[PDB]
Amino acid sequence: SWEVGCGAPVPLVKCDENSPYRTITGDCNNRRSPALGAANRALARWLPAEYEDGLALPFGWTQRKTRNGFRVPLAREVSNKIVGYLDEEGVLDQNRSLLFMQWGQIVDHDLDFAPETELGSNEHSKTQCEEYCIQGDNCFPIMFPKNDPKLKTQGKCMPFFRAGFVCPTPPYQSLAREQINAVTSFLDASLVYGSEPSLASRLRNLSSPLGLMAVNQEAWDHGLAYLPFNNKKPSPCEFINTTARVPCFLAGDFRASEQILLATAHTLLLREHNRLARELKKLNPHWNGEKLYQEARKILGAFIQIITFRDYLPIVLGSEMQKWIPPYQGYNNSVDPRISNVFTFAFRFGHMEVPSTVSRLDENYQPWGPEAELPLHTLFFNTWRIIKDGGIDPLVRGLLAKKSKLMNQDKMVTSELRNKLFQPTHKIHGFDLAAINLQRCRDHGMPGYNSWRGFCGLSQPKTLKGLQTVLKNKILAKKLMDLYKTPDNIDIWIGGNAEPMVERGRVGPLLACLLGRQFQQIRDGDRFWWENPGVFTEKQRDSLQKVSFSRLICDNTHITKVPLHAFQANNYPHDFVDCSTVDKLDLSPWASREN
Ligand code: HEM
Ligand SMILES: *[C@@H]1O[C@H](CO)[C@@H](O[C@@H]2O[C@H](CO)[C@@H](O[C@H]3O[C@H](CO)[C@@H](O)[C@H](O)[C@@H]3O)[C@H](O)[C@H]2NC(C)=O)[C@H](O)[C@H]1NC(C)=O
Ligand SMILES: *[C@@H]1O[C@H](CO)[C@@H](O[C@@H]2O[C@H](CO)[C@@H](O[C@H]3O[C@H](CO)[C@@H](O)[C@H](O)[C@@H]3O)[C@H](O)[C@H]2NC(C)=O)[C@H](O)[C@H]1NC(C)=O
Ligand SMILES: *[C@@H]1O[C@H](CO)[C@@H](O[C@@H]2O[C@H](CO)[C@@H](O)[C@H](O)[C@H]2NC(C)=O)[C@H](O)[C@H]1NC(C)=O
Ligand SMILES: *[C@@H]1O[C@H](CO)[C@@H](O[C@@H]2O[C@H](CO)[C@@H](O)[C@H](O)[C@H]2NC(C)=O)[C@H](O)[C@H]1NC(C)=O
Ligand SMILES: [Ca+2]
Ligand SMILES: [Cl-]
Ligand SMILES: [Cl-]
Ligand SMILES: [Cl-]
Ligand SMILES: [Cl-]
Ligand SMILES: [Cl-]
Ligand SMILES: [Cl-]
Ligand SMILES: [Cl-]
Ligand SMILES: [Cl-]
Ligand SMILES: [Cl-]
Ligand SMILES: [Cl-]
Ligand SMILES: [Cl-]
Repeated sequence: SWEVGCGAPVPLVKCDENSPYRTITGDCNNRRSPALGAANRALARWLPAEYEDGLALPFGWTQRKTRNGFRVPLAREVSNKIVGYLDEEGVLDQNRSLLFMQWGQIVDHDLDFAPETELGSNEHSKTQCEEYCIQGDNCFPIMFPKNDPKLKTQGKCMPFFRAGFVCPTPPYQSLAREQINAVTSFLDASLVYGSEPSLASRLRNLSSPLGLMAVNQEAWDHGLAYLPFNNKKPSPCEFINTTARVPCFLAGDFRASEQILLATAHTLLLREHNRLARELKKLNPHWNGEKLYQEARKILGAFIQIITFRDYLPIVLGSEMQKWIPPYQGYNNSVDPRISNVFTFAFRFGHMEVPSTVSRLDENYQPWGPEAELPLHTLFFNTWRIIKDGGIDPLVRGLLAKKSKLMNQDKMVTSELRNKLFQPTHKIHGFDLAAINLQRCRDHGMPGYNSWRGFCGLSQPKTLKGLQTVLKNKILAKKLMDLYKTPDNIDIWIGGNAEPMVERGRVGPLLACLLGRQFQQIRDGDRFWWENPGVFTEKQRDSLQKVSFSRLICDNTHITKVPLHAFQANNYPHDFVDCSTVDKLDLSPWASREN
């Protein structure tokens, strides 16, 4: 019946059980089941996997074997016929700041990460793949359909490598393939501190006994810190401008430099740690480094949970928030905290919220310079624009003043991402994130669209007319049917995002259900949830419900004007107020006394 074990990629050491602090690997959160929610374990399955050979081969791998009677349409073709659009006019969200999109990518990276398989570097299969598009082993190419412009310009495919799985990393067979989640499942700010002890330690400043995080020594942002540079050459960040040779940043998560605005947010969090750390030393001079580090790390973890659950989720889920996430009632040690495989695709809805340009604003929110509005694709793994071109402040003003892209059925994913995505392994700005998502969907063996509608207790359309009704769109339904032949075959990623948004939210009914369950589970199944009695004191808690992203900005940048509600669309200068008007985090409740 049960396959209750395999376990090598699985970090391992004892629990303190009385320690008031989370471990780095997530281990020991649950006392009865210690590895529950830990990093480097398999992603949870809410539904049985669906592979072509029922074991590990993804659908579309063998070109003669169908899925429910039909061939699965090429990922790229679905991308071309349904996901793309040309006109960026009128695509912006009239009531969601650019920060709304950016916070999601943060939360996301704190929750899941399914890295690609290795099988060595000095490899020539990493070459056999992008070079000859030969499917086999972990190379699973995204072929181009006929009439694709990339055929004339890029080759016959886009290389793609399968995601890592448990038990090993190499040639495996037995049980059904299960992907790895290299990060901790709890909302614990592991994207700032790391998910491995090795990496957690390297990020720390273990010279001064101040419990500070290591900062860049080669550059400063007007007296403020930058994350240290990465050790690793060759570096993607310097590849995109060999004259500036500015390496990628080093952080608790390896995706930190994936795009300038994500690197900006990471910098804000690293700065807040140090601020909290030296601010604490000022109240408790006897406390040592470890103590300063852990007590800071704890506040920051609580901070991320509060903004997320109090300001972020209510405006994603909308009126469905209360339906899936009822008021907190206490830690439930029986709740499965782990991130499911499907969540890592459902949370990718944020990809349709990314706009095609990033702006830099000057002190009183005017265009910063002449090349102030930049195309998104010039910013992937671009760190030199931060170091050499103004610091983070100008980028932060743009997060508050500019808007997120609104999901639109006739305009899903901007071309900056759909045709010009830059991958760290490769050299070109010619990848397609939408095609990647779909090929990945299949790589993870995801059940079709209708299996998930059933799971969420929602109708399952079997016909065209039925699909029109659910999507409330005749044209979109048609295209989907033409490519998939049956709703049963629609990949969850596009199926889920193709649904119209629920009242006051930004995701449809299927997504709201998937997102909702997961968040309820990681709150309820987290022994260290900030509201769990005994984790913080009542006074420490009254002091924490006063935090805000605005304040975080005021305390860690030289910006002096900020909106009160950073997540909603704000117009300068009316909606903006002076920093000294916003509530500070009162740390006195963290002071101690001797005898
Ligand atoms: C400029 C903005 C962004 C870029 C360039 C970007 C890029 C990427 C790339 C390259 C992947 C890996 C795909 C794969 O190989 O399977 C990925 C994964 C993902 N992204 Fe994004 N992303 C962006 C924004 C966002 C946002 C705003 C959200 C949510 C609000 C989000 C959620 C996710 C999730 C859930 C994954 C899968 C992670 C895993 O392995 O567990 N992303 N992104
Ligand atoms: C732009 O987006 C905003 C959110 O979608 C929207 O306002 C939000 O509506 C909620 C409705 O519940 C309100 O939130 C709080 O309202 C009162 C305060 O007066 C509280 O006592 C309640 O507990 C509730 O949480 C706010 O009015 C607002 N939400 C937040 C967090 O501020 C705006 O109206 C939207 N603008 C337009 C033009 O649609
Ligand atoms: C690669 O990075 C280069 C620097 O990291 C960058 O060049 C820099 O940006 C512009 C050049 O276009 C110059 O900015 C302005 O500087 C002053 C004005 O304040 C004047 O000298 C000029 O008017 C100039 O426009 C920087 O001086 C320049 N720095 C260097 C060393 O060239 C490149 O644009 C980047 N190249 C690519 C392909 O990304
Ligand atoms: C570790 O922390 C120490 C203490 O702040 C840092 O040293 C200070 O850094 C700058 C010099 O670059 C100046 O403020 C002083 O010279 C130093 N002060 C003291 C008291 O030594 C050090 O830079 C940090 N190291 C890392 C890698 O982040
Ligand atoms: C703790 O959460 C678990 C789910 O992880 C809940 O378990 C339910 O237990 C009831 C009986 O009390 C059964 O009817 C169901 O089989 C369980 N439901 C689910 C969704 O698994 C339980 O309700 C919670 N326990 C407490 C005390 O709140
Ligand atoms: Ca985490
Ligand atoms: Cl799943
Ligand atoms: Cl096509
Ligand atoms: Cl700083
Ligand atoms: Cl450095
Ligand atoms: Cl990424
Ligand atoms: Cl909360
Ligand atoms: Cl370019
Ligand atoms: Cl029907
Ligand atoms: Cl709204
Ligand atoms: Cl300002
Ligand atoms: Cl807000």
